[PDB]
Amino acid sequence: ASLTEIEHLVQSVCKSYRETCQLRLEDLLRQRSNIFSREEVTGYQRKSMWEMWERCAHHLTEAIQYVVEFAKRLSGFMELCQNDQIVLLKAGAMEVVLVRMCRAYNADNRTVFFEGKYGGMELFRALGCSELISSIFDFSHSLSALHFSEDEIALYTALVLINAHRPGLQEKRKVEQLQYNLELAFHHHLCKTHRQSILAKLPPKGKLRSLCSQHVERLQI
Ligand SMILES: COc1nc2ccc([C@](O)(c3ccnc(C(F)(F)F)c3)c3cnc(C)n3C)cc2c(Cl)c1CN1CCC(C(F)(F)F)CC1
Repeated sequence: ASLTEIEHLVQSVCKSYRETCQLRLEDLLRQRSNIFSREEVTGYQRKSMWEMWERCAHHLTEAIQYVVEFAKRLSGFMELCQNDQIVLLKAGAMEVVLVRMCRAYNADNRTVFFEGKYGGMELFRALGCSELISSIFDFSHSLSALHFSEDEIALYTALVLINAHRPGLQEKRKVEQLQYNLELAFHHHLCKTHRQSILAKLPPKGKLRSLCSQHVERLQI
């Protein structure tokens, strides 16, 4: 694994994310002024849990679609066997989406972009998952404090997908080979941008899975 190869890997990863990030970001930052009025927030709270769960379920499904496209555009990922690709996506797709969401989170007023405007966590009262949604707002808040950059998100969510310790793989050493090169590109790029400091400030990652596995009680696919 040469150096210019690692620099290519970085650019190759940052372009894949730019093409599959779902929302441009400058759109997100621009609309931070577009906030839900107390009346609009009530319209969301009066919805039933089934109405809200369906809306959200449709957002995740669409989000996960962009993550698969992101994975599908990663060099090396397509070279894996089909079993590994499904194993990795089936385990990491959701975690990547949780990390991607921090971009829609505005730490100024503790609101997230949701269907055209920004709202606080009281917007999802109908789901009945007060604690779960609180935890997500904390996570997104932690990542926003770092001023996570587009390329940092692209390299990091790549390291969330390409995890050689996922159970079910059968060409493990290939995922390890790929996982290390994405760590090299991540570290290398952080050096070029004087951003080695965000490493210690990153949430572990067992918590990233903890929000899913520990707090998820899936009843719809
Ligand atoms: C705070 O809670 C949420 N906040 C969201 C923020 C943005 C988007 C959104 O889909 C989105 C916006 C920007 N970027 C992303 C991406 F990058 F993440 F893909 C997604 C979106 C919104 N409005 C539009 C037009 N869009 C596209 C969906 C969101 C959802 Cl569903 C939820 C509720 N969830 C959370 C996790 C779930 C769990 F089970 F895991 F707990 C269950 C319940």
